[PDB]
Amino acid sequence: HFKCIGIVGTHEMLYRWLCDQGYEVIVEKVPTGTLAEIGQQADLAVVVGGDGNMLGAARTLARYDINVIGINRGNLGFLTDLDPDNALQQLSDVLEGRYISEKRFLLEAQVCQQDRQKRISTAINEVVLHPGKVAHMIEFEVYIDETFAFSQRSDGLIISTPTGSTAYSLSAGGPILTPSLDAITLVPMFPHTLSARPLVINSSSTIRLRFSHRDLEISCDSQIALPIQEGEDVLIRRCDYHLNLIHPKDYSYFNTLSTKLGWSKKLF
Amino acid sequence: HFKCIGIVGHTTHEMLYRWLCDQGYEVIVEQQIAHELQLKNVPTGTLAEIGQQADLAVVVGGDGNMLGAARTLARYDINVIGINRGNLGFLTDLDPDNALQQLSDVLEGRYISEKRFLLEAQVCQQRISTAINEVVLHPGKVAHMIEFEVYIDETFAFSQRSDGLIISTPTGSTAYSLSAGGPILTPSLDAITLVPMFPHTLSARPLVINSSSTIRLRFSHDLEISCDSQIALPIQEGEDVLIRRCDYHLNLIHPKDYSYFNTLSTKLGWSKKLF
Repeated sequence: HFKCIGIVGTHEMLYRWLCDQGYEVIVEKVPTGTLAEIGQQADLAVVVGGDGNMLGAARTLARYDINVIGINRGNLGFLTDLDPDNALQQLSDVLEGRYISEKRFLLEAQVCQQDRQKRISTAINEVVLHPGKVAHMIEFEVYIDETFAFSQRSDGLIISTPTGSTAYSLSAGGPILTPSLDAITLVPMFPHTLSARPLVINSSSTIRLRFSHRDLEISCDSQIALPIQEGEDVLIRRCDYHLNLIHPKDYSYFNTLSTKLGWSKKLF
Repeated sequence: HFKCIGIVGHTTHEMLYRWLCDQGYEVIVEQQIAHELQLKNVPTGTLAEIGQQADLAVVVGGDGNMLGAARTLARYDINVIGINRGNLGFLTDLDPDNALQQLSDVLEGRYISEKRFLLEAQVCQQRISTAINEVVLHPGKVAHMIEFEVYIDETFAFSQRSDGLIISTPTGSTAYSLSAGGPILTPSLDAITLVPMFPHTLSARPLVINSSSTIRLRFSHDLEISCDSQIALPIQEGEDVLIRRCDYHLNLIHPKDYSYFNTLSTKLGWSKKLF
């Protein structure tokens, strides 16, 4: 069972039913808090508003010992299970201890000058290396676990988690990775080498990107881009914390995947 | 220190045998290849006997020969090293023009150990094969469409109309799967990939799952399963196919200077250092 529930992001209805059930509730006219304070104080965070603000919530809430469940606003998401009409019924089951866990790992991207960290961001979806101004070709060397792997001339590079594999990565031709796979995918953006193909590596591996000495940036989950100045390199690795995501007992990842991508669900 | 060395895989064979014997090793040669090379006064054993008793098997003749050997050798506590046909392989590390020098280093204990998992296919009536690269579901008639349901860890996932389905290990991901548009998986990853073969659904994409997951294929009441380079095996009406990771792994050993990414980039023509 859970003690303290946070509501983050029906919004009026949720608070009232939870109070009536005996739970301490903290919300973003009444205990209130910042997202990080809710992460700190609550055992369960209910996020309102589909995959969109769940993404923003996720990066902070991943830092805490807190379970996270999302209530979408009508249509299926990968991170948001509850439909508003069935919300209370399912949330009731979850509160009784009846739920599925789906830990989602995150990426940490550092811009480094030798050993000095200059900039840092995190991503639940992807990190994208790209030029300052788009469609212009760039060159980079990829090192995996500090060993030279290959170089590339391209529009850039997408490094995606399993969570991110159905997002931008998928639109760039990447493979789908099941949500808890211990893997990271590197997906080139329009490579000059026609034999280039997405590469899937162990999520325990580190990726170092190096650049010519003579305007590059990285974007993490489409947050504001981090500049990469001359002589700097990028280090990407798995974060040492994950998003504790939970789902109702009738959750089926493959049902969600097939439904969102328009795959056949026909039986003979 | 290895004591008993098997030579497996169907002129390089003879050089190896003579050299290893000169070095004082107990050498045994796979029975079929000894007879095929028409060898004289050379001791032989079955591939299984070699797998269960030798410390090391040296596989001659490139990646193709390694596939056949590996399905038996994987079952056992034996180290396995391969000699390529000249050009690099993904499974065979040794250059036949420098095999004696390279193997010498390995025999002195300079090597890195790596485990490769295999797939097991079961044809279920509520028959088995294994594969180190891939299991391919397809019809008897090439370029004919088939329909099938896919379950992953027994949960219904999707149906497909296509020419078939490739289920590949990380080892197989550079093989048939790659030609079919699949991703490259680093050889040690605990993952398998499902790659559709010309699916009618244009949003179908390669899917990568945990190697601890099972896959079940269900059909309408001429379907076949092909594992690596083995003959196609018929699926009778009413039968489902179940695919899972084998309980045993190939104990591959590599020269100390082995670099997966160097082999990958060389074989696929990817660019090397720039700066």
